[PDB]
Amino acid sequence: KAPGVITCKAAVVWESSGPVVLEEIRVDPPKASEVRIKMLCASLCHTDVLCTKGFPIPLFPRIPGHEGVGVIESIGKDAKGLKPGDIVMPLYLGECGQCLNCKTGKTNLCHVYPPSFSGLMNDGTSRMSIARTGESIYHFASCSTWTEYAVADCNYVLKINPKISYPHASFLSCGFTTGFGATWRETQVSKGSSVAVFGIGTVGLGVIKGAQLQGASKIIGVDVNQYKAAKGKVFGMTDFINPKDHPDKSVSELVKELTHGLGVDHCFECTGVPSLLNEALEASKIGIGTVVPIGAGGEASVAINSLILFSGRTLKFTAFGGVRTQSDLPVIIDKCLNKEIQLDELLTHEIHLDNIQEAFEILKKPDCVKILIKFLEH
Amino acid sequence: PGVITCKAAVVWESSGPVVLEEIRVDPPKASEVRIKMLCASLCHTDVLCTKGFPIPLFPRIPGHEGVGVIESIGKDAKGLKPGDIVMPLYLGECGQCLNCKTGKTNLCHVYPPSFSGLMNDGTSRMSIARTGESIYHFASCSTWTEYAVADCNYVLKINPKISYPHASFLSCGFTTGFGATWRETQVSKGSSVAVFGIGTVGLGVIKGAQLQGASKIIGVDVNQYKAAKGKVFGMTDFINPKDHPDKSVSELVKELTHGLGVDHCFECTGVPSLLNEALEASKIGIGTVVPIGAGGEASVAINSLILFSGRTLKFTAFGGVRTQSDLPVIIDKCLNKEIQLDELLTHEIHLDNIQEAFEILKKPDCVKILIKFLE
Ligand SMILES: [Zn+2]
Ligand SMILES: [Zn+2]
Ligand SMILES: [Zn+2]
Ligand SMILES: [Zn+2]
Repeated sequence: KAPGVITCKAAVVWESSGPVVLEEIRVDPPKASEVRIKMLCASLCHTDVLCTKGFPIPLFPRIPGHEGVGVIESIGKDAKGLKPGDIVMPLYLGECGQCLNCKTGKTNLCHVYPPSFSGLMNDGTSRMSIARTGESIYHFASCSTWTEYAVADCNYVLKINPKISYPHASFLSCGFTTGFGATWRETQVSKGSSVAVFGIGTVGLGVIKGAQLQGASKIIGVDVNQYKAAKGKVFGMTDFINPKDHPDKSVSELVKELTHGLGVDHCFECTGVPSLLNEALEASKIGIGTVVPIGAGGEASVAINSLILFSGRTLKFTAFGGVRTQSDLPVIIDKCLNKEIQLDELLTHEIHLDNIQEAFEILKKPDCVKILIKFLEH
Repeated sequence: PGVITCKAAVVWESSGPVVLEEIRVDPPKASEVRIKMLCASLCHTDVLCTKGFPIPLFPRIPGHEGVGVIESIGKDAKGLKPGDIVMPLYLGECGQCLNCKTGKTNLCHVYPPSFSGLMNDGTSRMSIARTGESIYHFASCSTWTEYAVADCNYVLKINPKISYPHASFLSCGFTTGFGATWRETQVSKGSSVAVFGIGTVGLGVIKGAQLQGASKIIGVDVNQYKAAKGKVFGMTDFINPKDHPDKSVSELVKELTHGLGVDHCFECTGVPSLLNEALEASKIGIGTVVPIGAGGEASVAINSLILFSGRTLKFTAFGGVRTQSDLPVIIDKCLNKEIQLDELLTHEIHLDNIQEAFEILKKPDCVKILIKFLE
């Protein structure tokens, strides 16, 4: 009777740009409006690298990770229908549906459930401890995933179909879903339009497969790596551009060559490199172009050419690709049940949490796209 | 069609003085018309011209805001006539190019803004009488001259019943602010707008948002004179940033917006500090920001955290006003007295007294200066 304290393993980082030590932690039971999760899958992202380097807010010790999927192990009072056994996916932000921003239908940034950055629960305390010393550990985003057990608020999790493959649901927790949703929530790629995707990572592959299903004629993929060029061709990419092959020319005028000088209709910057947002703007059409800066950079500011302010383009800032976690997100997950979008080519590497120090150097490999973290039940 | 010899305001070197010179105006060749200037105005772009911006070209005749009557036409000129009243356009509207067909922008492909100071010939129609030295013009047509030769596709046939000191004012400044309230971001009924900088571009936005049905029109300025002119055009709230040193402009705007912000924010100053404040004063996920004014600097700094706020940053040129499709409508709303531009006029000078216009523009009670010519 009544759930209790859970002890398990987790990935913990103690300093900025420091090592990720696997620690024996102590997870408290879930209190009011909270649920406890047993992790099934996890994944990496550049955001997780920013978390280990103190960006945006340096909080330590921390259990990184935000991409993942799990099963409800225990619930508190007022779990809003959530029960043990439900396969849930952590959310970057909820959707009450009744706030001023949710009723407009033009944004996914709910006023009641915004993204979290305190690294703690709503009551200012942490559910997770160090089983040896007792130091409370900050979680990440709204729920850490690089841990065997985690506690999260019931409004920051989404109950999903028990049929979806658990690696697939993890790849839909952040990267691919953000790139997919950006092609019809922030800016709407119409039939027979030009689209240039800067950086063909898991976020870029979502935009490519996104622009195809909407009917984009030209889908330009601009990445440093030939290894990722082939994986873009499978999701519907029409043209490819490599900045190394032409050092005298910039990426902006390289896209302007394949588009008859006009540029593309929608640019999706997915790398976060500071020099590339200015190239994304110049790559879009004059007057009717649109740029969606999806990639996140590690520095506090971003510079834009002052003459672009006269170019009449549209700079649509975004979070989670504009996907509404309660309205639009379940629509994307069922598209892998019908396999309209198929996410098998995303997985390239696989590790277990015991070798999570390995994952940071694995993501540096040129042939790397997605890293899946599994948990051995022992 | 002869060769007229008239006066003109001439800059001779970077950051130098502007002096009157007896010039000579060549006849208009093909696809050209030449105008007898009725009156003129000036703004910050003309101050930037004397200092060598964008491209330093000297000797030059500055001035771009004005209105005149066509005096000599060269055919292949889209059917204009002597006796028509024209105003110079900063850019053009073709009508058949892919951007004009789109209807979402005024930045036409065929007639973009020029930065050469000469005609399509590469030669100028204006030269000094004594020295015969050829003089660059400004934008697509110089205005601080009694006679100027411009391309026919860069002038607009306007309703001759409009007043001259009003058509010149509606060639740059007021329309850029007025047109930005529906061409760049559609200010809906019951919405909230915030104007950063209540100059005269801010007065265009304020009167623009009022006719669009905006509930709260918040103005931000450190000058009580601009605040008074602001309420005249329909400003509902005023925020003097110097009244609160321990608060930012965005925080003060949030206090008047139930902590959310405004729907439409219009950055009319150009200082880099206020661009990040314009984004911060807009609404989360549904706010839009329009950077109208320029700072003449290299880049513009934006906070990385703003990239997640779901806000819309809409760049603009001439306030999104299409030179041939939207500007005649704005002249109608001023002809039908829907807009009152009488409070825009503040000072008056003659062309012979052009050097004083640069010192008048720095007066705090100054709004728009009117430059008149002799017969
Ligand atoms: Zn991620
Ligand atoms: Zn909501
Ligand atoms: Zn002007
Ligand atoms: Zn055109």
